[PDB]
Amino acid sequence: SHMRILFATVSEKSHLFTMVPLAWSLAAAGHEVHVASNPALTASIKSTGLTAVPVGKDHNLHEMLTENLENPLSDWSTPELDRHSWEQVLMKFKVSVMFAYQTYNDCMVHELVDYARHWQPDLVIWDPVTYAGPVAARVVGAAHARLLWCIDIYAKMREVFLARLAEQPEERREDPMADWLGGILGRYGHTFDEEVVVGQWTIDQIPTSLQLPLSLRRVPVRYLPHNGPSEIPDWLREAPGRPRVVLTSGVSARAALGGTFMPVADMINTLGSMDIDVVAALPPEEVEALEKVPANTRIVDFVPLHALLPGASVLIHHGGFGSWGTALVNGVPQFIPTIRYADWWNKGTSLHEAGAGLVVHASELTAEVLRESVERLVEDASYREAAERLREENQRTPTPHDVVPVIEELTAEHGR
Amino acid sequence: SHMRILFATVSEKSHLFTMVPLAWSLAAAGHEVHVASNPALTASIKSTGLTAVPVGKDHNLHESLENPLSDWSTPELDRHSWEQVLMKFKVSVMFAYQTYNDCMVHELVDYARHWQPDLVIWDPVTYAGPVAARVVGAAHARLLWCIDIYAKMREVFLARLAEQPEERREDPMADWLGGILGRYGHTFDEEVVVGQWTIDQIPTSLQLPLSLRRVPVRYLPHNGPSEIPDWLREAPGRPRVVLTSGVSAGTFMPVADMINTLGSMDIDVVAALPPEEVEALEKVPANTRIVDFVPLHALLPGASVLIHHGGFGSWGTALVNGVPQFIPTIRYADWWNKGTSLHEAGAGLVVHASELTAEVLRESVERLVEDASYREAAERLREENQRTPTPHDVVPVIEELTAEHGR
Repeated sequence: SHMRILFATVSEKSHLFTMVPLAWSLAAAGHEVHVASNPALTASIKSTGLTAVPVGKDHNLHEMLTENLENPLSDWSTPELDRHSWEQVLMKFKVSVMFAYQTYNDCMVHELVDYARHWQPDLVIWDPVTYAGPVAARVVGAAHARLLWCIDIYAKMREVFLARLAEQPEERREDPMADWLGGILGRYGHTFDEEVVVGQWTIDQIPTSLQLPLSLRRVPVRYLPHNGPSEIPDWLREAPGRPRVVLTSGVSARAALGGTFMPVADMINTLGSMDIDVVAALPPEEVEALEKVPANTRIVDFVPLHALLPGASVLIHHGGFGSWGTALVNGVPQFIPTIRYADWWNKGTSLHEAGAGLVVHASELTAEVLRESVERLVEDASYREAAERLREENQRTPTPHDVVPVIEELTAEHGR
Repeated sequence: SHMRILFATVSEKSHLFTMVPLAWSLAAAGHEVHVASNPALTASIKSTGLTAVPVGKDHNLHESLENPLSDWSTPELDRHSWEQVLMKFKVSVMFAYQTYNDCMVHELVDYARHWQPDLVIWDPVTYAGPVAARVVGAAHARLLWCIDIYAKMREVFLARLAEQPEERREDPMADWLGGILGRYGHTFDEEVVVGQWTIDQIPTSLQLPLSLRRVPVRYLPHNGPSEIPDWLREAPGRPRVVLTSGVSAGTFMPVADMINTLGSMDIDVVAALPPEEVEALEKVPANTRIVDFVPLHALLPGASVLIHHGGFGSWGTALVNGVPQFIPTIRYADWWNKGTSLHEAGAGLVVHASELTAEVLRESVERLVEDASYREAAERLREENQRTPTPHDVVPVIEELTAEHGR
């Protein structure tokens, strides 16, 4: 019967939007669903229809990032024993905890624990780098599960870490994740456990065929596009004269694209010279950039990506899940010029190896590569066919609706 | 299989919010759900997480409320001659339904032709909805926020129509909607008035019995964009009394007089009030907190009384929280029925707005706080709601009915 369910996410709109269909599935089954994050994300939560719970204070991650992306210690794209000594994987955990996880989470973890103590959720569903979530859950005995937008490099890197940890003598064992999260749990009289790192189970929006196999309790769920507040405009109605090519700087990540590789304006100009229709979703920032707007190019601040991608031929993006997933469910071939940050590279590579799209490193992106890649995805039918196979795989996955009872049972099993 | 589902509502946020949980239930099952209304409501739709489709132009309804011809509170044969019920349909079509719908009906038909929804779910006075559905052969159903005075008055109307000689037959609803349908080459049918089926958020025990295909569904509060504030955490020292003007709100007792009465009582008061009635007050009593926004669903747990005009958001949210209601209201829409249904059940109190005095306000609140029979009856209705299938549970029913009745 009736549950209180707390969603927890770091203050990224892009992360939040991946959680909205599952949150609404649970609300639609009669459960109370509250979404907690830093105050900066309150307005975004409120536009999802879901109840927002602002917790703690805003953090400095964006200043830290812009003032300094892809270096070997931030590269979790190849989480394999073969490529990690103990000290390499330990160092990755040390730096990811210090720079990313603590910045994202420490600003709100105590306030989240407080809210959980007051509200007493039966279940906490957490974005996979929102480790404040399982801490708060554990303190109040709630069941808790990750909800994945990601190729699961996090749990896979953890597996590598634990294999190497087991090879060390007792005195040389160190775990930055256990120190950090165990420290916080200790202050509330609770123990650390490995389930705070990977959840009691994992609800996974990545199609099984493209996901890394792991020793987890895994609940596959269908990705349903939610790209933030949307309306269908009048101009959308007229189905497309020639191949439609869509380009997003993303939903975040706009303002951390290095600057140091091929500019937005150069990409627009390349696409401007092609026999296609271009729709470019660009932020006021990079909109000021451009001298001309090509004849074949329409520019938008907001577009409902899910409404735009039906019938489109190509989506060009940095590997964010909103874009990746929405193109996937529409069977649209993807071109992903990106970096080894988060799982973006894996998002590109997974499609590339399946023959459903193309990945290239952002640093290697030229007008010639852009043009040739788009041409190939338009002309070579093998791309659409492979994309269509992935579309069908998504379509066979149980919906949020279908997994509601599974989540209910798992909560009963693992919670208070 | 995967459906395109078009929600249609008149441009009232209060109506829209009643539809949001069912819309999201269907979206969560993998269906595409678009919500169409006049452009003024696009911002509200977008804050629900649902995809908005602006259609047509904004209307002049805003630019006399309780009078006998607008009173559908007692839709009974016994109280309606043919000419009385005919006149009610003539005036409701001319003044309310056409104003709400004619500004967007053609644009909605156009959108339906383009998008080809399998199913249209319509707010019960959004007759543009079933017109658009019928034109494209879609299944369609009403989603009710209301004690169903609309379908009940229609039943009275049809009983009296059948008593008339052929020459004296007249149907303002058929003329209006049949006229529009005719221009697109389609027939009028009675199902455009009551839907192919009715999805009903009113607990069965409080709803008027009708000859309809009826799918009960649990009301889940959605009161628009909400956040939980810090001050809510401190559970209540004494009876909490909540007062909403609603989304409306003046020749009867003013808001300022109500606040002053409640200000003198041994209670905590939370008053959700709009800009100009906030300026209205000289003092704010010590026991009174004033808010522009409060998430009613978060506010009403542990509250003792909700005072409101009979809007469904308030009514339903108090109902699911087991909170006794005091409804000083008028015979507009189903507001009076919302009050009287609770009154007869012993779960709250209704009074006509014109009879509201400081003495009646004080005494009614005291009774709902002190007499435990009110909380107990409210709690029974809470439990009745809780036994109703959720939007989640009725998704398959809606799928099957769409297959049965649609293309």
